[PDB]
Amino acid sequence: FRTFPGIPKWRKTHLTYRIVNYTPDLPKDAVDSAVEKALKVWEEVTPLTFSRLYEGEADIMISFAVREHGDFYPFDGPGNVLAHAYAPGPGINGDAHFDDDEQWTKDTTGTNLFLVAAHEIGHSLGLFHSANTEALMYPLYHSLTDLTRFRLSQDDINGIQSLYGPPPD
Amino acid sequence: FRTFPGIPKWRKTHLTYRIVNYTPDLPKDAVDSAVEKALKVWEEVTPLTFSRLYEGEADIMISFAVREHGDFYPFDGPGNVLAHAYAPGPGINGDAHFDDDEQWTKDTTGTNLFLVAAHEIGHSLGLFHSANTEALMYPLYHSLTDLTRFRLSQDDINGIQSLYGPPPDSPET
Ligand SMILES: COc1ccc(S(=O)(=O)N2CC(C)(C)CN(S(=O)(=O)c3ccc(OC)cc3)C2C(=O)NO)cc1
Ligand SMILES: [Ca+2]
Ligand SMILES: [Ca+2]
Ligand SMILES: [Ca+2]
Ligand SMILES: [Ca+2]
Ligand SMILES: [Ca+2]
Ligand SMILES: [Ca+2]
Ligand SMILES: [Zn+2]
Ligand SMILES: [Zn+2]
Ligand SMILES: [Zn+2]
Ligand SMILES: [Zn+2]
Repeated sequence: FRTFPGIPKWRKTHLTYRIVNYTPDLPKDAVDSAVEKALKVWEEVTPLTFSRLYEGEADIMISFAVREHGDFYPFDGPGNVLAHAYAPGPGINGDAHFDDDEQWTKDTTGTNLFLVAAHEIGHSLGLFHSANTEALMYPLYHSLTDLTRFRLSQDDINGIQSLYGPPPD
Repeated sequence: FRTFPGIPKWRKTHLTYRIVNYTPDLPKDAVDSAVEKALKVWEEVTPLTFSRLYEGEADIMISFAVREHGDFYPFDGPGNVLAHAYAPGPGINGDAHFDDDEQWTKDTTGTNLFLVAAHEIGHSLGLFHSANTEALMYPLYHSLTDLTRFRLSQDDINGIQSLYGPPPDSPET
């Protein structure tokens, strides 16, 4: 697994999240679930907890964009870059953006929102890419068995635990 | 009645529109419905017709935004600027952006999406801010606790018809 240089990690245990907008591809509720499960998978292996904001600046701001949005790294159209997120920090950091030029799906018939969201939140928490092919942080993300047989690899667990530790309670 | 500097218009009579993303404030078909009705307002008084695209580039790309969102003018936040649209033309021209930091609503409890959208798609069709106080194109979001009976003012109609003219099937007073 890999951790960014000078291991930037959140100082606090509890983090807030906000879903800024919604994609036309899926029902709003499907988006919420994909995100809730994406956060759930990291939450159950570390002492981190999450709560949701509907206004104000949350630590992890989540949105869907196309091409040039509010940053210096515009999206590239359908395929290739599917989404990108920022390492721990104030402001733009921690935030995760998803490319709407992709077809976000509930299953594996387009770009599965769950698989990719879990990976991106990885970035938001301090994790960089892993060289292990079976790890969630391997830049293949949606190219996995999906949650029928999906399971965080011990590599992902080791990587996030090197930053925040295992669950105490 | 006031128009844009240069006076741009659309050469095509039929325009396409697309809802790029959705607001967490309202359910999906509610947003859609406020947009159809905002387009109907201008159709009734001109020979302009509209169609909805679900992919690709439509003339009027409609989206909800917050602060820096990829164009020349960032949204301020929970207040003041509620939305902004671009004059007719290619690219970002003719598009409408709605400040999501506002509480979009189907009624008068927050910021009525229909009311503002009708004002914006005025901009997307070539109208600028009016001087008349009773005109939709006047830049004042009204604190009217009445909205059930909506009508385009005569100077809105006078403005949009000087760019496109009256409907072919409508008799004139
Ligand atoms: C290019 O033509 C435009 C000129 C100014 C603006 S603006 O975004 O700067 N803003 C200027 C002003 C603060 C004077 C009023 N509001 S608004 O958001 O509060 C507004 C929005 C809808 C509305 O519908 C009744 C009335 C006011 C608008 C504006 O004009 N938007 O277009 C937008 C388009
Ligand atoms: Ca942030
Ligand atoms: Ca892409
Ligand atoms: Ca999409
Ligand atoms: Ca356009
Ligand atoms: Ca505002
Ligand atoms: Ca809102
Ligand atoms: Zn981005
Ligand atoms: Zn990645
Ligand atoms: Zn804008
Ligand atoms: Zn205006």
